[PDB]
Amino acid sequence: PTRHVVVMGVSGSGKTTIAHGVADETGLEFAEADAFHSPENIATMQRGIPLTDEDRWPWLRSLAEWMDARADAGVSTIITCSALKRTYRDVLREGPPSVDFLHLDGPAEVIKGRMSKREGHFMPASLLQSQLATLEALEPDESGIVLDLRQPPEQLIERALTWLDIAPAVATH
Amino acid sequence: PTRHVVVMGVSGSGKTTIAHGVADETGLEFAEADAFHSPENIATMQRGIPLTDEDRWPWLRSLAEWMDARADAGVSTIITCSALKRTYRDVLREGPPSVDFLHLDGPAEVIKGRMSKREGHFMPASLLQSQLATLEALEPDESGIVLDLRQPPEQLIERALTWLDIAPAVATH
Repeated sequence: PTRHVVVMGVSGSGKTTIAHGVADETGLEFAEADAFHSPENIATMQRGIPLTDEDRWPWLRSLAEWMDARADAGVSTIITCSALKRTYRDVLREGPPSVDFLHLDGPAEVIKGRMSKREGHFMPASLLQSQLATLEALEPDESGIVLDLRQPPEQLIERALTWLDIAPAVATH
Repeated sequence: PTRHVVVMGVSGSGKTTIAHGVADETGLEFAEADAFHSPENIATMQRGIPLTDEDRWPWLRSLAEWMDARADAGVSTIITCSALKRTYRDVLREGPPSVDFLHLDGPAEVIKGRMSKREGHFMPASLLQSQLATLEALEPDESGIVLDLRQPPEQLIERALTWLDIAPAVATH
C-alpha cells in the first residue's frame, strides 16, 4: 500500500528538516503544503492576519486530492503543514487511504528562540500565538506521534522512521 | 521587487538543503517543483523512463504561472527543480519578472556516491545518465551561478546568499 505522512507544526519548528530527512531514507515524495495556498492567502498571513476555517477548507481539500491522486498512481508522499485542527486532519484523511501524522512541537519560548536566530522570515513572528491556538493535540483515533523539537533532528528523524515503519518496497533504487 | 530563485540540479545533488537554507535567511517561500508534476509523470519517472520535452511543457508552465501569481501578490519564492534545458528555463522566465538560478552540480561519481548512502530513493539511480544529459549549462544571458556540490552546504548557502543579495525588506519579522 502507499503511505502518506504529514509533518505538522508551527513555522520555525523544523518541519522541513524532519520531512526531508524522512523522505531521503524512504523514497516518499516531499512537498511543502503552503505552496498549495492561494497567493492571496499567503500574503494575508504575511501581514499577520490569521486565516479562518473558511479560508483553509479549499487548501485542505487540494492537499487531500493531491495525496489521493499520488496514491492512485502508486506514489507515497510526505508533506509539511502548519498548525492543524482535528477537523482539518479529517479533511486530509478524505483523500488517500491513510494519513500518518508527525506532530513537531515544543514550548513556545524554544520556538521563539529558534526564529530569533534567522534573518529572514517567511511568516511574521506575531502569528505564533494564533498558530499555537490552532494546533490541536492528536486524538486517540488518529495515527500520529509527537516529536519534541528540543531534541536533535537526527534523533527525531530516527524516531519517526522507526514509528512509520515504511516498507522498503515503497522506495526506488 | 519580488525575487524568484530556482535551485536546479539532478536528484541527490542536495537541492532541498540549499533551497531550505536560502529560504530560512531571506523569507523566500520554498516549494518543491516535482509536486507540480502530474501523478502519472512522477510514476513514469519512478519506473526509470525519462520524460520528454512534451511531457514537461505543461509542468514548466504551471511553475511559471505559480511564480507569476506569487509575484503579483508580493510574495518572493525559491523552488527546487531537477535538470533543465535552456528552453525550459525560458518557459520559467515567462512567468515572474525575473528568475535567478542556482545550479547545483558536480562530477557524476560524487552524485552516485551520495545516492548510495541513502536507503530510499524517490527516483531510480538509472535516471542519472539521462538527467545529466538534460542539464544544460547556464548561458551568458541568463542569471545564475554554479554551486559545486562537493563543497559543504553551509558554504554553498553563504555563497548563494552573497550572490542573490536578497533585499532584507523581502522578508518578514
